[PDB]
Amino acid sequence: RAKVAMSHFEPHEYIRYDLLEKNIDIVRKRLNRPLTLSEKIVYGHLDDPANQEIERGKTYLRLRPDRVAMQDATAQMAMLQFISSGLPKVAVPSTIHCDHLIEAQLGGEKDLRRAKDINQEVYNFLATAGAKYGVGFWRPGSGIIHQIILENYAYPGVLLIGTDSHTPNGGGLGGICIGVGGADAVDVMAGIPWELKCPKVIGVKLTGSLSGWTSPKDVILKVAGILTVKGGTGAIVEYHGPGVDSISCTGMATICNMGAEIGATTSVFPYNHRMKKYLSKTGRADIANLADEFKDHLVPDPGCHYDQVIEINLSELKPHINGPFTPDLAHPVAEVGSVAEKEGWPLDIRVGLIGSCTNSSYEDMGRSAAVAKQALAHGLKCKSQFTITPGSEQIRATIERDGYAQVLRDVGGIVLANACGPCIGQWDRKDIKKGEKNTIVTSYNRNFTGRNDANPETHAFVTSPEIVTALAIAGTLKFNPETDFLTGKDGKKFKLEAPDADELPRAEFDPGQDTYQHPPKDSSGQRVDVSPTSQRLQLLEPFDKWDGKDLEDLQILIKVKGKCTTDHISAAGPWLKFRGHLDNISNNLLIGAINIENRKANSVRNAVTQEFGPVPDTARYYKQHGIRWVVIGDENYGEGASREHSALEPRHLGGRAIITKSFARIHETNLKKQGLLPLTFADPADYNKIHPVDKLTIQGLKDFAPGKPLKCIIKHPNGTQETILLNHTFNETQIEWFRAGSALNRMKELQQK
Ligand code: SF4
Repeated sequence: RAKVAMSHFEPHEYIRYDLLEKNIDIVRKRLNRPLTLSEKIVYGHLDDPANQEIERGKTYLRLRPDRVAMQDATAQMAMLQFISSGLPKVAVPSTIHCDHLIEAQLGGEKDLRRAKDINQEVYNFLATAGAKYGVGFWRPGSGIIHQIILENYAYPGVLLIGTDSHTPNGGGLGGICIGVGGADAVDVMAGIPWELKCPKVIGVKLTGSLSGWTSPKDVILKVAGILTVKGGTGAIVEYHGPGVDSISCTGMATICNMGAEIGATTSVFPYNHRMKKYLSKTGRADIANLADEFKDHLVPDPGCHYDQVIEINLSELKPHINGPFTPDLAHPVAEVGSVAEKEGWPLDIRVGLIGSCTNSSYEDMGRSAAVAKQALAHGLKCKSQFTITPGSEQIRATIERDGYAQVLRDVGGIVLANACGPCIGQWDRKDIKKGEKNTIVTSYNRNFTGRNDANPETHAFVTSPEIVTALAIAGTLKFNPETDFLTGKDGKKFKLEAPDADELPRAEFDPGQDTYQHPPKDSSGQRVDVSPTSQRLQLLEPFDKWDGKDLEDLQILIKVKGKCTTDHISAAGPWLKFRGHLDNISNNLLIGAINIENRKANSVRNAVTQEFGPVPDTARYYKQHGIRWVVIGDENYGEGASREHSALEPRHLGGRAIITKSFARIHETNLKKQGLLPLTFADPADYNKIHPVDKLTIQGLKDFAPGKPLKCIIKHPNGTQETILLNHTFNETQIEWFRAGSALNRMKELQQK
């Protein structure tokens, strides 16, 4: 048909809208009903469209994704697992992005230089693994992974998977972009089918047009407060309505991005003119042109059934600000100054932070700049500390050139390197002592306890870049930009005008410096050296196969109460240093969870010694002595980041099973991949029958089966037994992973030995 290539860097890899079409057609013949946009792209990508059983919320689809993307903090373990497979070359276009390890301290060029020195060992291992398996590499300084994908790799109709939970960002350009763990991405780099449980679809209908201070971030801050952190679990969010055309392509990216915060498999928009415009301005005008010929399969079918519909009138929507320690606690900016005051949240703002993959684009930077020049016109500068992260080299080079970066500098801001930085806690914050209670306002997405500075008493509120700017100028949460009056230098009271700004540069985008490094697809005659005495990298040893027996007299390591995020299970910040060393990173296991016995973080009873101590050391002690253990958690366990370390670490320290009232998706998949047993209570009130002193026997593992529950004998210390039933979402493919000890031990048996 046409030969239009997937990117400027793979000129030989072509977009298959013909294959999409062929399979959407086979599927709609079988179903005879309207398909939504997400069903078309997803079902369009099935390995077997004539035979696949499709039932939303029930069947597991075996899919063929178009590309794989990884960032430096999760690419390490994903590549160390690819090296154990023993396969020579990745089978689909794959990329590594070096965005997570650049700590913020001094600002821009300085922080990058110091990071290239400190992280040389790791960046070197990724560059060599890259050259060898044929994975493209974006060097430190290039930008935050999702801004680089939308600028170079995302198009209408792509199915892209990535080792980072905010990969949905790509829905701003009409693809199905989905967050996964390192072992899922190894399957796809290895060329085997990827499985996804078939999603429900929540249609959200946008009406009106946004006006003034309201921006794209307010739509997803309000959707989050309406649907809550677990309302999107098992669903794709599918936007539609007349209001869509009012939103920029990067603002659509913004909204798809933070759908991660309601547990959604991903979010997506239909191909329209704002997207076409952006493809053309990022040199992919031929992809805009080919999407016009395929437009019917890149929009939803007339009258498709959504499993839930929600409607938002953009024109009625006001400025929002969410948190303190969950992103679905939504307030209007006009009332946050009084709830905080009622609730005891601190009112003076210490630091205001714009950036992250949710809000770091050319439009975000210019809208922020426009509040800042008004303050400058009255001789005012930031009363809070103000830091600014650009999303990529191209945005850094271009806002510099269009004058924005200098306006933001003149009000008192520091421009950091194009990296995550403060958002995964790679910040060297020294204005507060730890445990000092304070307020930081960000334009980020998560605001879980201790995540930006490892201080639990930091109250972080997430919002939009123009509201962060306005409030940093004011220095207080009691300030509504829309109503209130600042006082200039001159003695005159003035009020801020709502910001106006271009969505893309009028001129072309200045590209900045070279940051991409292509694989030699020639040479690749590299050796990947991992020093055997290294502290940051260590090769893997397989896990144990299942011994054919049931799990008797298991010890409860911890029974967790409340919210247990993957930032509570495996902390980030200073622990990023060890993302390539399983034994050294296993020392943060569960140190942030609250134990129900004492309401304390990292303080659990050792069953043997009866002394209370750290969770890592207690699990190593149990392991050392042959005690197999279990974790009992509450609802929506594993909320957050997709880091597979949160499942690798309990397996490394002797953990056998995890039993919760519900799981967040990616974490449940990550636990089955590593040989553990994620199990749910068939009755959630059974959580109250189990006490940390009891021993549990999981029985009937020998005739393990999809749909059939397993029985748990809660042995109470007094001799009382009790049976409860525990359900599991395993299909027979997954049961082969557990029997073998892990998906990777299974993939290695199938290589005929
Ligand atoms: S949420 Fe923060 S840490 Fe995660 S990719 Fe976005 S910017 Fe980096």
